[PDB]
Amino acid sequence: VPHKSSLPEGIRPGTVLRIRGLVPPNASRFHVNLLCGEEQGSDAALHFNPRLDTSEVVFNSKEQGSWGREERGPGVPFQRGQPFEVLIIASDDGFKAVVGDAQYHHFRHRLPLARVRLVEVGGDVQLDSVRIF
Ligand SMILES: CC(=O)N[C@@H]1[C@@H](O[C@@H]2O[C@H](CO)[C@H](O)[C@H](O)[C@H]2O)[C@H](O)[C@@H](CO)O[C@H]1O
Repeated sequence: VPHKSSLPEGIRPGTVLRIRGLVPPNASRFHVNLLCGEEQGSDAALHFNPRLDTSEVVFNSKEQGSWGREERGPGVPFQRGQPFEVLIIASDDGFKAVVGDAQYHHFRHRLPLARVRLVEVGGDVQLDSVRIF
């Protein structure tokens, strides 16, 4: 099961996305997206993309079909066959990514928070819960 849900209340500084899930034993990669529209080709304010196949975690945004400049977090705090907890925290200047007990990365806004409309979680991931606070 992939997660996809609209955000009718929008997201402001202090919005927290909590993702609890599991990386499958033969997983390659999964993703967390904050989209600015409802259909697949919409702009992405955030594309959070742990890649176990290439051993990296890529951050990026997407506008008018074009991926912006990639960012990467320090190491890979995900492991095949192991559960995880990710917090995506919105502030005025960006998104704070929290993995496990550690501040993992800070992704500064490319698109204004007011444009975020949808959260999507999918790929090689099994989900326990996806919550917006
Ligand atoms: C168009 C393309 O293949 N781009 C390459 C990157 O792969 C894409 O990365 C974006 C995020 O930036 C998405 O994760 C998308 O699903 C990927 O296909 C790739 O990460 C980089 C590595 O240097 O090369 C791009 O050319």
